[PDB]
Amino acid sequence: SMANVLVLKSSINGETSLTNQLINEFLAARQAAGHGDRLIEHDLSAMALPTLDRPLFAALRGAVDPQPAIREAVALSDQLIAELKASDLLVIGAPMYNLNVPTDLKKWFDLVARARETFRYTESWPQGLVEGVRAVVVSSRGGIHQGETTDAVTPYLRAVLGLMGIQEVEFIYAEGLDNRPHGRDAGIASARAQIARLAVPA
Amino acid sequence: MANVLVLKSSINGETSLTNQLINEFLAARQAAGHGDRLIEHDLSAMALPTLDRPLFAALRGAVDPQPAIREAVALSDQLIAELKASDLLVIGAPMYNLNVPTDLKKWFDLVARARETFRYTESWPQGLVEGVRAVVVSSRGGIHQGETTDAVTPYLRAVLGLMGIQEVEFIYAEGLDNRPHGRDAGIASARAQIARLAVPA
Ligand SMILES: Cc1cc2nc3c(=O)[nH]c(=O)nc-3n(C[C@H](O)[C@H](O)[C@H](O)COP(=O)(O)O)c2cc1C
Ligand SMILES: Cc1cc2nc3c(=O)[nH]c(=O)nc-3n(C[C@H](O)[C@H](O)[C@H](O)COP(=O)(O)O)c2cc1C
Ligand SMILES: COc1cc(S(=O)(=O)O)c(C)cc1/N=N/c1c(O)ccc2cc(S(=O)(=O)O)ccc12
Ligand SMILES: COc1cc(S(=O)(=O)O)c(C)cc1/N=N/c1c(O)ccc2cc(S(=O)(=O)O)ccc12
Repeated sequence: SMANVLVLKSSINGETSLTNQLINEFLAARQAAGHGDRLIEHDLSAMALPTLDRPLFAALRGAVDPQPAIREAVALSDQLIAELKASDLLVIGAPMYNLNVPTDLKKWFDLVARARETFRYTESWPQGLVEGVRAVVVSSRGGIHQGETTDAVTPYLRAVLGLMGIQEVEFIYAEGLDNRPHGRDAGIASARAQIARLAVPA
Repeated sequence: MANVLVLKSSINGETSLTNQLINEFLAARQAAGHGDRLIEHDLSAMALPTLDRPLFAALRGAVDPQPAIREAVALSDQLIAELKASDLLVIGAPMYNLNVPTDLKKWFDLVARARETFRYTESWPQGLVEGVRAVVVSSRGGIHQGETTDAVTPYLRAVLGLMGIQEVEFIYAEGLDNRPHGRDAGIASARAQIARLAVPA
């Protein structure tokens, strides 16, 4: 009855990382609420994920490319698509970096959002092929953006996950960390309160 | 006259529609009497490094004697000096999985820089790039104008505004993968946006 949780960490701050700190605190809170978790942990920061270019996009679509480096990336694309389809809970660390997600997290979506694999084109809108997967997004920010137009990370993550079928996303925000005194403490405290709510639905 | 910095980011190569419409936009400007000097960048081919811990530290001004790091520090210097000396920034940014192409985001990750293009002050960090507008070329396989699924638009407005580029125009080619003539109506629409936006010099 153990949950299958795929953990994607994309911060570059190493040990100092807050989205990764809040991911761990969120994981323990799930255990502290009676959940046995099976974790596949991917530090996207240190995996050197490949970038999507014209040759790689064709092998991901079908074309024969007997390049050792391109054959290896399609293998990585398949394993990542396999892990995501096999899990119950996708937990994404998405700190705001220059008003976008971190590049390595974007590279993951580039290798995981694939036609015939995670979605398929319908006469109307693409249909997702990932079934029964929840998404919880940790996202610490410098200033505060949730609600306003300058927040691009939030509507981005919703659209790209929904394209693949994950129409269940829940955000743990930690905005306002640039204000040295209260700002950091309040945003973290708000996230830790959001954590305690989200660590219950199992 | 106008100093233009054209940024191409599509991966389709010579079949790229954004690159075609970037050209169609620049020719229509010369038709309206605008003689541009161009710095041209196909970010697909320059293999821009990814933002990581040591590079960000070096880009922030820290002493980082690492060789490969120092080169990307120079790549940020040169990429910013072009932008600061420009009059018109033209961006090709088609929707790639509801974000922008990765090779574009890496340029922003190198051009959005503290004590260079933006400065933190009490309240919101203020911009440091003066005299620059922006025209974004963005084609999409589906209809995303005005919807929540469009993050390219609010991201580009936000990240260009962060460094001071406030006037940003958008040229859209929506629903290019429709059964009847979605590719046609989308391009013809963007061409109607070509003719309007090419005038203001
Ligand atoms: C490279 C970099 C870029 C950032 N860009 C933004 C930004 O555009 N807007 C913002 O509000 N905060 C920005 N921040 C602040 C982060 O959101 C904040 O540091 C957050 O805690 C990072 O979480 P992490 O340590 O898990 O990466 C940026 C931080 C870094 C390191
Ligand atoms: C890798 C890739 C991802 C794409 N993702 C989207 C998408 O998420 N939504 C959409 O409407 N169209 C998407 N498209 C279709 C493009 O928007 C369309 O093909 C556009 O005209 C590409 O222009 P370009 O040749 O300059 O790259 C995608 C195309 C590619 C190649
Ligand atoms: C582009 O960068 C930023 C953009 C904006 S905004 O667009 O106006 O919203 C804001 C409000 C802040 C930003 N600075 N971000 C950091 C950074 O660049 C480096 C180290 C940091 C260390 C910490 S901290 O954890 O040690 O406290 C916190 C933040 C940063
Ligand atoms: C996540 O990917 C997508 C999401 C959506 S969405 O859910 O509705 O937002 C849509 C509508 C299309 C998408 N991908 N489409 C292409 C693609 O994957 C590869 C090559 C293409 C070449 C051309 S073309 O210009 O040469 O005809 C056109 C489209 C593609």
